[PDB]
Amino acid sequence: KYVCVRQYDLTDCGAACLSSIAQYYGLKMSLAKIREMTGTDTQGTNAYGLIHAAKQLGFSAKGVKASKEDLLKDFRLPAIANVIVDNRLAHFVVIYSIKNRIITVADPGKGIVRYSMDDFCSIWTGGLVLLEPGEAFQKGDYTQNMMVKFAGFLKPLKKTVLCIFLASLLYTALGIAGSFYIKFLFDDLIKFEKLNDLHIISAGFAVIFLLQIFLNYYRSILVTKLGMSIDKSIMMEYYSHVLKLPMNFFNSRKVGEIISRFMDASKIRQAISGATLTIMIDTIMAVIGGILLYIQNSSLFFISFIIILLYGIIVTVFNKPIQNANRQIMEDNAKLTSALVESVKGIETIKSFGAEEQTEKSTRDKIETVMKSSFKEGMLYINLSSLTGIVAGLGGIVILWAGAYNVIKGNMSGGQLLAFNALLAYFLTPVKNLIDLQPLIQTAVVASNRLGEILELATEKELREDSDDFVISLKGDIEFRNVDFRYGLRKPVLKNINLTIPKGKTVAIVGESGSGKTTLAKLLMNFYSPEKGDILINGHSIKNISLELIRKKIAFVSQDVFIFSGTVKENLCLGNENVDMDEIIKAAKMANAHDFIEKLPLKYDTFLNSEGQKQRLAIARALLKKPDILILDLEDDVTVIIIA
Amino acid sequence: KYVCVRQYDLTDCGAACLSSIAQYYGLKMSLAKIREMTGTDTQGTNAYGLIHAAKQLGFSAKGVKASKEDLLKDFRLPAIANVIVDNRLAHFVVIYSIKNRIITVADPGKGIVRYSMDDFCSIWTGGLVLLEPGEAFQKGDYTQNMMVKFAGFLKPLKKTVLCIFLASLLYTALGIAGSFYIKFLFDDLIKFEKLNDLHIISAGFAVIFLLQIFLNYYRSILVTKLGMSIDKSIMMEYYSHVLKLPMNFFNSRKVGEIISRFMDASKIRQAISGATLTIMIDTIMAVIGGILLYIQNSSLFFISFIIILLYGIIVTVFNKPIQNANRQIMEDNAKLTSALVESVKGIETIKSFGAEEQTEKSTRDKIETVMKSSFKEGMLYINLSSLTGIVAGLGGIVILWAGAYNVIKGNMSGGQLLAFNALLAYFLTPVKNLIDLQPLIQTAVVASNRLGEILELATEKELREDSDDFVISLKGDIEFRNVDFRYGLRKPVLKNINLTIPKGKTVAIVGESGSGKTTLAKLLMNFYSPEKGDILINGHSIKNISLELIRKKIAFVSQDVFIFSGTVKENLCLGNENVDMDEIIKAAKMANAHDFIEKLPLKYDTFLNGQKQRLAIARALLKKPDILILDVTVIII
Repeated sequence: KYVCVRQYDLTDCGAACLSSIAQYYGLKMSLAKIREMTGTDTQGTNAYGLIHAAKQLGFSAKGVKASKEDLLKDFRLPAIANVIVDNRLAHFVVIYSIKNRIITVADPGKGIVRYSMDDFCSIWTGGLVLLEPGEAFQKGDYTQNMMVKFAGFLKPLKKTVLCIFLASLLYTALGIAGSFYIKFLFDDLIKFEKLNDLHIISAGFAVIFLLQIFLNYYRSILVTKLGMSIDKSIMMEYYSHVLKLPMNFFNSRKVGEIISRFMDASKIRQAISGATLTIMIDTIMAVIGGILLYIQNSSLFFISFIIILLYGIIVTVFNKPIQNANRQIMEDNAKLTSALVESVKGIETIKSFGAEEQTEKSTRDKIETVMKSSFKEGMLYINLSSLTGIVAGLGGIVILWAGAYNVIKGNMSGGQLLAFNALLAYFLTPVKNLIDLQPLIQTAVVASNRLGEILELATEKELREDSDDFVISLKGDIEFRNVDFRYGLRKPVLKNINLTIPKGKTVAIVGESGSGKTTLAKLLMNFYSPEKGDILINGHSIKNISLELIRKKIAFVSQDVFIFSGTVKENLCLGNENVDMDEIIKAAKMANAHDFIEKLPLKYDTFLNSEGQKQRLAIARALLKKPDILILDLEDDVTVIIIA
Repeated sequence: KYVCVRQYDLTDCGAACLSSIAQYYGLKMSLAKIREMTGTDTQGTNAYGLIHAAKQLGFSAKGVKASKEDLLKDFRLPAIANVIVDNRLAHFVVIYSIKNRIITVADPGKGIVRYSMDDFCSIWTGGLVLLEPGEAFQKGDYTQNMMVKFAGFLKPLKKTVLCIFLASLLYTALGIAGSFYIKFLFDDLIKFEKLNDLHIISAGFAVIFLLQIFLNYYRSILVTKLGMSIDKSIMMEYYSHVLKLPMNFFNSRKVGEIISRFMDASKIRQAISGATLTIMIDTIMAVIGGILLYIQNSSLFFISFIIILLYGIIVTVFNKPIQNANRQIMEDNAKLTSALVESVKGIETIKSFGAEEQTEKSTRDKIETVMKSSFKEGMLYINLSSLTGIVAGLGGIVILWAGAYNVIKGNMSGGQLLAFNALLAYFLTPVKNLIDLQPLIQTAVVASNRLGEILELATEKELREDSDDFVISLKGDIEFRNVDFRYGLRKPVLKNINLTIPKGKTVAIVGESGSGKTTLAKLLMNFYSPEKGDILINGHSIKNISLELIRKKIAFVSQDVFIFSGTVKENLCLGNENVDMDEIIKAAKMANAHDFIEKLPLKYDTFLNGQKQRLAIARALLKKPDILILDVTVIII
């Protein structure tokens, strides 16, 4: 079926290709699991990670080189090709069918595309990964329907939904009733010259409109409140789960990558509320409108049905090219913004080298590309609007023509045609909304999957299957035995360490221009678990001790100091909740910080927020922790591991 | 009259307040021209900068009182007060009148707002600046209309505008002609059972509609092309000017303070195209439609005029609170995004200290604040929509009622009433579009002013004395004569520097200063000029030497390396793309970079998302420099 899995982020390209191949063989899995399983870092994945992850799925993976001649031969059909686009990135494609003249490749960023053989070999660098379902392969479906999971938020908000439904029904009924004002005017009042009845009936048809307006007001208020509640629920759940995820999740992804899902929550809410309400209301309203239209005249109703069918056909045809054009515009805008940012940041180098003429030329070229993509999307929109306007206006003229023909023949009256034209709104608009619901549903399904893949992950506490046991004291001799570490699937950083740290006697490890020693301290904070070996405090293993106690009794003063926008009092008391003024005073006095307090605008520095007043706050906080183990990047302090 | 000049960016509160005071006494000036004299930088300005700028502007002002709640005393009516509300990076408000425990201030970020004597005292820190015009104060209007400046981009495009105007006129005429189909249908064809003429007339009106659709297609294509052309022209002009500005413009600004100007250019394009075309077309179309409606029936035309007047009144009333709600929502969203960024970046610290619950609670509080602001704006929109819908629907019902009354009385016919209902679109909608043009014009006037403030700034070459076109050798002794410097209305980083670098010698400078030796390099590169000193090479002042030669012959290797996208061959050729590969490889082997180069696909990777230092040094040697500064005379920091 030539499965092509989209890539949610700019990095999970090899993971998307592996997921596509797995789904091609009857194994569907969440993209998050494969992403954390291929060793996807900020830079991206590689052939080794994909091969290892395929081995974890029972696939038989190999890493081979190939050329045009090797393509001319016969090998496994759905392989992975390391195609380089934009001359960088870890971009991958899935080669499905050889078809010597034209190579058909599934790209996670564009879809199923077809390249010329020469063009393909120009863009393909020879890196081929051959996947084949091995003996251990097992078909299955290991993903959850996230649309149902997010629609479960509507269960507590049932009374609001019911009230919205009832208000919509009343609004529709009042509008349908009031659409007959023109018929009553032209068939009874004007024809027979009734003046008192004209005033009485017209006044009664204005109260209906006022009730309709009030119902719309109430329903709009309810819908706004429902949407805000759903947005808050989704955002808070996502953030609460994210805050508990392991450090691998944070090290493997950027900040915007984690943050854009807050915006995707808005799309999920848009689906769950708008699509559901629109379907529920508009189905009934369109059915009633169509019944009434057929009541007035069968031929005019059939013409209206043809009009709405043509509109739906045109919209469905134009749906996907618009999405492709919008994606291309977004990519071009991102490229232009990135170029502008790098140009502004390095303005000094441009000035020194006199490269202002070529910089503006490159910016002009990128702006020209952006304008070309914008014109393509604008022309698509113009064509769609022209076609739909032709259909709508010509159908209206044809409806008036056929209604006049029927009135002349005597099958209708002067007011029945105008009543039909009035009810045309309540028939055509619901079906138009039902047809237009497609892009919203598709985009929000994508966003719901994007949030649910993360929401399926396991937090730090869940991974620690072993309990706390009975370790409450963290005072002892630290022992690293046969400890090996790996940052995902990269080269090992720490190999066969046998290290002993006494109880109190301050030590300081000495490295060789390497940051790996720093992550040694990260192995004491349980941020990562060693691949092999053990870490023990006295005679008790680190994995044996509770996570909360380990992070509470160990203080790490990282060289990357984190200061958030808050008062100095709040910045110092982070996660304590049990402190007195004297303790903070003593801690600041110890770490040369109480002196700087008096030198400021002097609102006890509780306003907000050189690299000497940021770190010193970190050591002050570390002493506030009262840690059993202190690490810097009383005798019973279990040494002070200083990173030197 | 209280002038409440608004706030273009985050760090120009004091500049905006000083501009407001200057405009109060009758001195209008560019905000960017004022933002420069105040010493504004990335962290904002202080009271001393405001006092200095006011002294330069002609005032006789004293400030920094560090006083207390002495507002009872009769001081000068307009003043500047430091405000620490809503945190932010510094904030000043302009006090205009102090009346009976009510304090009237204008806030550049919000507007003219009154709080109290008590609430203002809780935010006022006692730092007041007393602003008084002096003997040398002169009135003027030294700014200029930037909307006229950006309208000149329409001068090269006049065949397109005329074609758009003609197509719009033809489209409007065809639509007005086709609005009478229902009148011909009901008054003549249906009544007299003219079966044969009905088909012909309906076919003719279908042809008219098809011609209208074709004209709309052509006009839309032309409008899109015109808008793209204007937008690209404005963007390129702004970027070309920005690339020539001195370094004082880039140190005092942020990276994200220019992309905002690019979107400002987009908004200026939106105005210059849409507002002009809408006025030109819709004025004529509305006049014609109103004349036709009056021809059909005078009373119904008066009713339609009342409807449009009520709609205009309602939207004009609701225009401003919507803007305030949007501004508040933007501020709350910015706060929430900043909190999320800070929490995600410092996740290790949060995990170490067990502050996940407090972080979650704070994020929930900020989300609730954002939701409250969103609900306020949504309720404003709902009220406006309800009022507008009431007006529109009741106007339609009243028009039908009065038309039926007139038909019964014999003043018109049913077909005439239906034709009036058809022409109501071509009358009302142009006026609705003309009325709805106010927010667009306001937003784009703000954007045009914001971009033109930068466009008015003088370039690096403008602030230079005539270059002595005889010194082509920057090889002589480098002499610093009483060089003094400061990074803009701040503490002086260098005081009384008197050194002399010997010709052809590798010298080293150490002063225990993090930004002293780098600053020496900056002045040697003519990025900044010494305030009370001189720099000489070969007995020639640095000001008399051409800037092009100065940048061409002096190479600087900085701690941060600008490696943007273009491979390794084009990146090392950032200045000049010329010269053949033998020189490039010679200089690459010269410094540090030939071994870890061939391990890549022939130096080619056009994204460039230890080695950086090697690339920077190699690029420096490709320049064939006369004075090399590392962070032939060699200077080592």
